[PDB]
Amino acid sequence: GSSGSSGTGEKPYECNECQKAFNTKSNLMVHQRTHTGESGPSSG
Ligand SMILES: [Zn+2]
Repeated sequence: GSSGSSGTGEKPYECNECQKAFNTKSNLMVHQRTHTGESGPSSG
C-alpha cells in the first residue's frame, strides 16, 4: 500500500484550520465557519 498524505491536485484555496484545499473560495469561506456545528470532529 501507500503512506502519508500526498497526491496530485493543488488548489489556490487552503483552509487555515484543517489545511483542506478547495475548488472555489465561496465553499472554503463557509467551510471555515461551518467547522463549528455539524456534530463530528472533537473540538478538543
Ligand atoms: Zn477546514
